[PDB]
Amino acid sequence: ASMQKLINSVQNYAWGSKTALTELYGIANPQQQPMAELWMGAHPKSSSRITNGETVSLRDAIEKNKTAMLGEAVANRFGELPFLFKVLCAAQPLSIQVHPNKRNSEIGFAKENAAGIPMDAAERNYKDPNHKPELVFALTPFLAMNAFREFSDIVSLLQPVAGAHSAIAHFLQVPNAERLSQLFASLLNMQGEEKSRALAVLKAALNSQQGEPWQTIRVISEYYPDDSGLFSPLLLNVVKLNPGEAMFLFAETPHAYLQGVALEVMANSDNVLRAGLTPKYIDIPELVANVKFEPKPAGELLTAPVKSGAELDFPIPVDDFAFSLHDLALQETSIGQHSAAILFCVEGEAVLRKDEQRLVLKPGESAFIGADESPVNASGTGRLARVYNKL
Ligand SMILES: O=P(O)(O)OC[C@H]1O[C@](O)(CO)[C@@H](O)[C@@H]1O
Ligand SMILES: [Zn+2]
Repeated sequence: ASMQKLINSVQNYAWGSKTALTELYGIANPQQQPMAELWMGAHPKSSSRITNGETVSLRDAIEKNKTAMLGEAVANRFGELPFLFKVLCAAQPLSIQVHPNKRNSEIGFAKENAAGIPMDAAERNYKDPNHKPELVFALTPFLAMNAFREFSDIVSLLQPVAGAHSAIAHFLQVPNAERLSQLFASLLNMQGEEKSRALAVLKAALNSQQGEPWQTIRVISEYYPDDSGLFSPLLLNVVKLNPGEAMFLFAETPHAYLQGVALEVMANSDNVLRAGLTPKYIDIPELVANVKFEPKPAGELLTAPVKSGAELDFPIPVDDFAFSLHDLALQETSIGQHSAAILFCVEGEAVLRKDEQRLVLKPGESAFIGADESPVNASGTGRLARVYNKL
């Protein structure tokens, strides 16, 4: 068939919401498992499936017909579906992460390869010799951290906890990148009574400070009461995304998803260094070597989308994938691209038409459109999200 309704994987990671996908989309969860990620794509560990037919892996379907399904551009640039499209349901706060830049990704990938670390081992931090974009788009109000605050904001936030650690006093004395770097490494490396003393100072502050980011620290502390990452909302921008707002997650930049439901667009294979809010051991020298200690003003956090007719594009400084929202009307509009696409119903209801074939998508449902089947006409109400390739 021209248009293929997707059967998608739900990853039941423990931090997932037992209700979100069900409440929002009516996805069945009789056993009340936590449902953390809904995957739409062709990841080798869990490809989406299509039916027509028997059920086949989308990955297997693409592999047998790359140019026809991916399009020439993608078949030749990437040799596979270059994006993975997720619904994320964060019921608990997740780890602080840093994605290394292109150069350092090549090195760490090679280091781990030379060490003979299986690509799907838990020890594996680098799974791609490249850096690629990651886009998060809020479906419900979405709490997160992203990037270092302006130095003067950090100074103001650290004052109430100046006595927690000498590294904090050190930074306040000269609030610059070097000392911010030293502060970040010192906090992460706190041990024993040094650590517990610092956390005691922070906890006392939680009792005499109001509003954000103190409230976020309190929320996080319920899950990570003994984590040096509790200091992080004082260093990093805490953001509350309204539904329909999005952020691009740059290289070398600490970020964390704390609560809510979001769409995420990424590559299949990524590199992750942890920077707190984790029971895993962190290699601090490596983390610090891969972080860029420069402030990012809050006014620059959201990606500014571009509206053209019924289409709202979210421009991405990368060839690997593109992301747009399409407002549906009862009169058909053409949705076309020179690549494979995944269309996901955000809300309302979508009817997709290709000549004689019609395909209905209720919210939470998605379809794969092969490059050779573009365009399709969409009508209905609400909004359709599309991941594809602009090349
Ligand atoms: O899967 P993506 O696109 O890489 O997103 C996750 C992140 O991990 C990285 O691969 C690490 O370099 C980044 O490219 C990316 O920002
Ligand atoms: Zn990330």
